[PDB]
Amino acid sequence: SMTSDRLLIKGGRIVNDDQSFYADIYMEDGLIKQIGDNLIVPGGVKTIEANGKMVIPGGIDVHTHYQMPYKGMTTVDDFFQGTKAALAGGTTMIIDHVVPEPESSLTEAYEKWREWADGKSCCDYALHVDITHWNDSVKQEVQNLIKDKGVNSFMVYMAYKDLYQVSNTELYEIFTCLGELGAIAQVHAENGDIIAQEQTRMLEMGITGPEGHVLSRPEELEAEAVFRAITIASQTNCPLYVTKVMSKSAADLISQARKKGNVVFGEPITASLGIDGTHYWSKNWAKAAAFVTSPPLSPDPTTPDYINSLLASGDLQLSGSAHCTFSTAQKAIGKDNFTAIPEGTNGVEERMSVIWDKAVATGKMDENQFVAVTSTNAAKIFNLYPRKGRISVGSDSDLVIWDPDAVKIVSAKNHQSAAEYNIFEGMELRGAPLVVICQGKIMLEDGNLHVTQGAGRFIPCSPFSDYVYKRIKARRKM
Amino acid sequence: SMTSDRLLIKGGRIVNDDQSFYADIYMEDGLIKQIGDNLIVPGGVKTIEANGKMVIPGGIDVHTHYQMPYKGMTTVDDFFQGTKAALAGGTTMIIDHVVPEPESSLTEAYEKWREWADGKSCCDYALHVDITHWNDSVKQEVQNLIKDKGVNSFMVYMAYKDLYQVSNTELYEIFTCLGELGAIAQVHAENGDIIAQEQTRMLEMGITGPEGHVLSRPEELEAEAVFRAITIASQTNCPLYVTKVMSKSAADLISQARKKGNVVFGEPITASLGIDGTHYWSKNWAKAAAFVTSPPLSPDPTTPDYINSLLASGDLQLSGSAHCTFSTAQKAIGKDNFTAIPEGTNGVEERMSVIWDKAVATGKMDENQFVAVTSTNAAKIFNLYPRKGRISVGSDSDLVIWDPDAVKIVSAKNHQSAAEYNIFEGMELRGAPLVVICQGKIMLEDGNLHVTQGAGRFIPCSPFSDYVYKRIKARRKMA
Amino acid sequence: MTSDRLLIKGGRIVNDDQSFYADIYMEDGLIKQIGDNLIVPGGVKTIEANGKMVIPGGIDVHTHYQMPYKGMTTVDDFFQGTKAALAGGTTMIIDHVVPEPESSLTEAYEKWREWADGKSCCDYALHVDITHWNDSVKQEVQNLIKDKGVNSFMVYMAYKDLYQVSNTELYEIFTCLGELGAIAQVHAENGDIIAQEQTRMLEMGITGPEGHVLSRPEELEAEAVFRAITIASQTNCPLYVTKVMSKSAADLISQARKKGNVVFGEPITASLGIDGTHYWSKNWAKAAAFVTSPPLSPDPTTPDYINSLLASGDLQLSGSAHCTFSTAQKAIGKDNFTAIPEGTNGVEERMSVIWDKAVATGKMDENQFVAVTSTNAAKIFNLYPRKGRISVGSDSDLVIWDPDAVKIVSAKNHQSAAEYNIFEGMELRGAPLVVICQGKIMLEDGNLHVTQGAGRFIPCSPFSDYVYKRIKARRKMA
Amino acid sequence: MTSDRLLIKGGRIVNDDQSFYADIYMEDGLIKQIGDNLIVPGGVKTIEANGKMVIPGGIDVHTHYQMPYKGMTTVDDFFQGTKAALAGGTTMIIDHVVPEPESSLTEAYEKWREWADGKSCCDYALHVDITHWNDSVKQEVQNLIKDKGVNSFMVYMAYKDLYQVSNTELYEIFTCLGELGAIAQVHAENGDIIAQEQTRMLEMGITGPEGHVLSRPEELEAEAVFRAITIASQTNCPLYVTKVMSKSAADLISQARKKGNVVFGEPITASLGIDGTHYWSKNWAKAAAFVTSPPLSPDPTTPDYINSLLASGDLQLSGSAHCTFSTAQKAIGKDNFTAIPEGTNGVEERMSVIWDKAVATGKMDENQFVAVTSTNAAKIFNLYPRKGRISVGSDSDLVIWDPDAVKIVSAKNHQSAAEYNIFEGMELRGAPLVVICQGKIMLEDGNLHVTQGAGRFIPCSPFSDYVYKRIKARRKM
Ligand SMILES: [Cl-]
Ligand SMILES: [Cl-]
Ligand SMILES: [Cl-]
Ligand SMILES: [Cl-]
Ligand SMILES: [Mg+2]
Ligand SMILES: [Mg+2]
Ligand SMILES: [Mg+2]
Ligand SMILES: [Mg+2]
Ligand SMILES: [Mg+2]
Repeated sequence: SMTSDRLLIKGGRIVNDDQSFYADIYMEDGLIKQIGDNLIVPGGVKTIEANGKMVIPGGIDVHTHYQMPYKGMTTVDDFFQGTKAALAGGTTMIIDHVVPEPESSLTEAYEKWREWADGKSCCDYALHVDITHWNDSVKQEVQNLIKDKGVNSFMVYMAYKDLYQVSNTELYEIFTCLGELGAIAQVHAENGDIIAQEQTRMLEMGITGPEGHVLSRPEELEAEAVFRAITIASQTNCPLYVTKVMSKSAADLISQARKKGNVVFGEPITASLGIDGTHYWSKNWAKAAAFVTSPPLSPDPTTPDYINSLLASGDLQLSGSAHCTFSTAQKAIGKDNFTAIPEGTNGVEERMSVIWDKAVATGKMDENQFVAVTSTNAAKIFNLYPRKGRISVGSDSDLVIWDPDAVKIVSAKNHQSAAEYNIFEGMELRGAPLVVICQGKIMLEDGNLHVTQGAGRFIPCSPFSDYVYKRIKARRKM
Repeated sequence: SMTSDRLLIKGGRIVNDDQSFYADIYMEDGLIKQIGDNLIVPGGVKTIEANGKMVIPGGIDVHTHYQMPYKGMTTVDDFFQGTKAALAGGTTMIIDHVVPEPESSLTEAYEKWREWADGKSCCDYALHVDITHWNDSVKQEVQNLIKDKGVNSFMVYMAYKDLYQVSNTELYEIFTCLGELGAIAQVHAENGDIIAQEQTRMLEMGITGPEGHVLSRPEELEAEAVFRAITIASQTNCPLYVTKVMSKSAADLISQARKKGNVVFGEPITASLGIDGTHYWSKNWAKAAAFVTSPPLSPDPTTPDYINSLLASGDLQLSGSAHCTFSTAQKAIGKDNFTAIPEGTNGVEERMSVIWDKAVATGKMDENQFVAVTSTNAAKIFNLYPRKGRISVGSDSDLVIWDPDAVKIVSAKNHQSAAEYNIFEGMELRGAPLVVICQGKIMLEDGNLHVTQGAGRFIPCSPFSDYVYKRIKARRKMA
Repeated sequence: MTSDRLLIKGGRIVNDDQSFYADIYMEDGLIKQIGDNLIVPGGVKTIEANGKMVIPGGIDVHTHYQMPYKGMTTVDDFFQGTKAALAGGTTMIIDHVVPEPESSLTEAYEKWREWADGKSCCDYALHVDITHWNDSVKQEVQNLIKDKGVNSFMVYMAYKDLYQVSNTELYEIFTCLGELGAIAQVHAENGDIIAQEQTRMLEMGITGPEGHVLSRPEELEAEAVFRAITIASQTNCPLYVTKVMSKSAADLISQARKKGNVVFGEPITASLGIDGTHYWSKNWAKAAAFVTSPPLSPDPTTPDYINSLLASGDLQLSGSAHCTFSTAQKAIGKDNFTAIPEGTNGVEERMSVIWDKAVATGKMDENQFVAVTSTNAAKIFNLYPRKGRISVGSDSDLVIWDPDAVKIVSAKNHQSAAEYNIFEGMELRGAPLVVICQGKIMLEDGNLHVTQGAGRFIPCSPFSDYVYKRIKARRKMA
Repeated sequence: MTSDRLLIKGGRIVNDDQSFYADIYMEDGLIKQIGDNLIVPGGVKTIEANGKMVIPGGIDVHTHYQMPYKGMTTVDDFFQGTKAALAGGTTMIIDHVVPEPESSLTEAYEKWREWADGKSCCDYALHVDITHWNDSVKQEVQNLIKDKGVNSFMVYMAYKDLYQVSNTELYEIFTCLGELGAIAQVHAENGDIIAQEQTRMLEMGITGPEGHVLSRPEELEAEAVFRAITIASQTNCPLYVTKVMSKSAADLISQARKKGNVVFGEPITASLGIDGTHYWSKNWAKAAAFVTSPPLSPDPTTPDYINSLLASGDLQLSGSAHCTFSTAQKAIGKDNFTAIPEGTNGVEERMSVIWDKAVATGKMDENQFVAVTSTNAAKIFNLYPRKGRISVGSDSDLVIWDPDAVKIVSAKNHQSAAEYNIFEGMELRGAPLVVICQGKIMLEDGNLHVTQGAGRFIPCSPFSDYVYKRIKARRKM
């Protein structure tokens, strides 16, 4: 790593995913150098007294959309403001989605994302590459991005008919390929064919408000796509990763598949963990539009509690935010037609507090599983353990002094995001970060961010991570 | 109905789906005329003494393929020999599938099926019409078949890519249309896109035998299609009917949907009720080929017991056979490539004994639920109750004197089918018919069939049967 | 016995198997002809149904009229309670004989017969509660079945040190009832754990009615149900779960039936109509009026789900457990929820509640409605087709039902002596217009026409086919 | 002359969280360094691992060495039985203290300590069975937790009129154990209904071993499991289901865990390795050798399924319940299955069975194998990371494991004194090559090198985080 001053944290309760213990932590030049008691260190090292508070690995948000092109527009939180929002909330790494235009080069899109992120990201980051269309030369590009460019994760779309949607035949070809090359097959799993029809029906009945968005994507259509993707991934002996798990029925399909032995992961996001979809019916149009995202927040109010429960039980493994913010003015292009409302909400800053408040303080999971679902499982899946997601000697110095007793109200007044709205507005959350260390530097202290634009490094992610692929390889050899 | 002599059955245990009781039955001119004791009857009426044996409504096999065209060939049991096989096994009505070629007229195919069946069927029958392609004029034909030709059931294919398979958009349009017109939407539910790929893979590894057939259609691909069809049918408020339920996973999806309130039916067949798919690996090639059907018999040997269990519990509702037989010589065209083995097995003659043996004698269901899953549920679904599927005054005189203590070994030597092979060969089955009455005539007595070719009548089936559609209509009336 | 001739014309006859238009001619308690242009004597009283539905009269399989309780008696006796039944479209009731422990079952039965024969407005039958067990009770159970028209007996898993029976006793009882051809009913909650949870709730100063529901969480219904299912399966005895209140309990029955177990579930008007949120009402007397065991679930998703399973056949029939107490009797428990007497209303509202919640919402059709209000009860209890069916030879108990009528339920207007109605203010679609019982018009134009004691006891034979054919075939097997 | 230093080179270290290549240096019972080109003293004994796996030693959480039974004793004592453990790659065992009803728990514990301290070849710990319940037992439970290194106590739902406790007692016991930070274990079968079914089976003339399985159908395991789960949930007490034998029982645990309940399941070698069809063997002695409670399921789909749920984490850890009896002791029950003493072998075969049934079949990887053979047991029983992990500072118990070895299991070749092996003739992929325990080489080249009594008792503190942090948070709402 890059240089950073020496730094010693004393009296912390170190909390990894496997255990908790009291020890001091000595850091230098981006790395954790020693862990233990009465450490022999040079004189005059900057020393932080943790005072029994928790020290956890920094959060890894595996799903972001910073400065994402969308129909001429760009999301309002770019790689600089968006990672300030990440760090403010205890997240020290992000993994964004490269989105090439159909009939455009995957690799050129990747180079373009790299230039944006290398110049702006405050913290370390990596990339998924979205497979928005499929043909032989895309397949060649996929191969090269894995071999040469530090990519191990690719997402296909089952939604967005005539834009990104791929057929069952293409899903089989793609999964077959990604499995052979040791990559993670990600999906955006909703049935675009049926959604397309339901949109038309909803518009025809005169339902043009944001409620038309959630009503034309009932969870049954997420569940169907998830099952179909699970089925095809199983036949092609390819590991599957369901992005943005929003409904109970979808999560149950992942739970059921994992019990059978299928290699399948589920990624709930801050939105589905934090809140429900009743606000699509808000008399305040701009508020309702701010919740518009796909798949949508479920209107079933039992949903968020249930998603936290399955994240706690390991039926879901890791969290993201799918942070994809648009301005009030950009949202308003869809005022008389919900299909023109740009899709996306906030959630990068709030992810870790939401999970602590909903799943730890309610007793569903303990602090160690909290570390697993905020960083360590992401690190293992994406072949970043234990460099990330673990406080141990040799690992990167990304870590957070966490206060389980802190209590904050979430507001757009106070968030790092450029967005005028926050879908978690007015929610009181237990659990918050006090101090954030990233690359061995103090980037959050006493409410203040200390960041340098572009300091973030791209972290290449190798294929065939053991946690995912050893089972796959044993199944092949049979 | 047409003329038949008067006929009296005395001392029977009448077994309907709702109750059992002792009464005599008087029949005349195709109809049941009286039911009760010490019936006042004319002199010289032919009288059959039932001697405490069961009298049940005749079986309705809701899935047959008599003399079906298949790639230049024809199945070997035509409408005449095939309904002799039906009657020999206690089935008095069949419902066959009209299969029009893609891009061809549904109505012309229907007329062709009517001519074949009207001239040959020994017993009453009706028709499903397969929607093998979709466009505006097919939709117009569907409309007319329902209005003018006594059709209320249509099947779509999720399998057979580039032959019959329809897209999700087409599934939605079809289910929307069939639901509006009051028809039953049937599905052949397997994922044809993935099967196509898996066939290619299996051939490339050199697996050309019949095991390649089952290995390229694993139950996962039935289940997926079933779930997708269930999902679309729910969104379009259309009742769904899953034909040939073969696996545990598929039947669980139907079970799960019904519990949520979805109007969904499942049709296991004699094959999935009677036996498993281990025989695809038989060293006798011709035997293995004889089991080749789609979806295939599951290799999981726990499957038949479980399918009977869910038919007993009402998670599955009715039985068919999908009787679709080919000769040894016809099967053999697929000797070097499992994909060219013609698809289909026997099962019309054995359906009722198989269910009795596997579900009634093992205690899973009682005799009354046996009547429901062999006739009465079929009658209610297809809008034929109580003319069929019930012994009561005014109903048709199709009925069977059934012996719950009889025990028969199934063999190709003894079956009515023209096929050289029987997939239930050597199986001992408890429960068998003794006497069969159809149109008020004795068509099976003391082991002998008494049939007239072409005596069968086409039974028109009206749309909007209450059992299926009252719930649908009530749902149409809400937000 | 005698009733005037009576003809109903222009009705839509609705049985559980089909619906059709025909006229109905009745005489001397029996249906005599069904069809069109019926040849009948001159001057027969004629009712024009005008296309409205004619259904078999309701069979409420669970009542507690004038039930002894701690010196007191429920306020609806066999006369007032069956007026309430008939007002709501129910023409038959089946009440529970409750002998004191250590007391004769048969003497209690004779006492119940005298009360009911002298007061019941309509036909009725009896369950006998097995409140203790020993060899002479077993002899009595045998006599009641052979000689006294009883085929249904209930054991208690709740009420420790009062009625609760041990696992050993359950096995003996289920073995015996199964050999003699009877229905084994259960009040299935774990009384041992409830006893402890009561103590705990009192010790946290929770004396209000919320303590009642909070000390009987559904987990304790579910446990008992599973244990009763298990023992009944080992002893090859059919099981009948009374008062199914929770989702978890109904799922255990659903699951058992799918495995082929002979098991029935009896939801009641309360669990079908409403939830348990009202145990937290600041109006103490209102909250106390919901106190019954097992309790109404506080999970508001419960009533919709119970209707769903009744629609799907996972539950088969409905009762009310009508067991009413006065405001003054309820108030005994004002400082201790354990002294609040247990029971609510529901006999009058059962059929409207099910129509409104399950038929008008599209979950079941009218024919399944007849099944769950009369025909399945008749088959289980060996009363088909004398009851639960409009056909020649059956008893003339029937109702002209208006699927379009709309009524608000109030204590002002109910037949019950109780000051409170748990369904107060609820608007219900579906209501009876005319009620015929024993061939006599007992409800017409909002007015009841009853004769005290006109009801007959209906003996119920053992071994009903619907229940026992499967059991017998299993007995015969190796 | 005074020390055991030991270096293992060229191993593939396999922990439950990750795998990597490094050398391992050990001294005086501890792992001292892990890495490459380690600076080490001259003349240190060096073992070349040659790319083979190095895993933490197995922890068998369920044994019954030299257990009393009706005046008799199981034939594998603490010495021979831990030789069998080590031979199969297990370096720690946790046995059950069984006090007689109406007898002191603490006196039974002292007796178990004397037996085991004098004989065990390897480290060990103890569960204490609560075979009866009253105020002074409760006092003893408290003292064993505070002063005697016990954190795990088992109750019985079976054995009516011998050990069985009532629902009220279950509630009291779970309430107490939860407050004191202990693991509540259960032997979960309905003893009331089993007692009846035994009598019925004898009265039909079914006296052979088939009567044993037929009188304990899995329905009765499942019922007891659900009841125990239910009571433990109400009392906010963590529950541990010993000897998970059936699919239905394991589903109940799976279902509870998904709801958030703190519940663990312990399949054993028997339910992981084989089924119950052999209760019908015409060879009586063979059938009797399978007699254990709960019994092996006759449903042959069972062992595959148990492995599947152990792979998915629906079950967490493995034991053997090693409880062996001689042919002669088994034969007491020749005319009555109820007199057949209950127990089978399994300590030696546990790790190879799991590797063969779950790793070689692709259900789980090698790292989850480590979790279900040692690391999850260590975390549950408050022994992580001293046990169940190859890391600096942890105990030097570890195994060089050969994923490619293939062995046939036979009684000819096992360490056990028993004449019968329920896994007789089974071919198993996966075997240990070398076993290190307390830093000493106790297995090399097919030979055991053990010293009787070298084992140490390992005190197990209450409130292990993995189990109790969720419980405490719930207490606090
Ligand atoms: Cl879309
Ligand atoms: Cl196909
Ligand atoms: Cl109680
Ligand atoms: Cl026992
Ligand atoms: Mg940079
Ligand atoms: Mg004809
Ligand atoms: Mg009277
Ligand atoms: Mg009640
Ligand atoms: Mg020692």
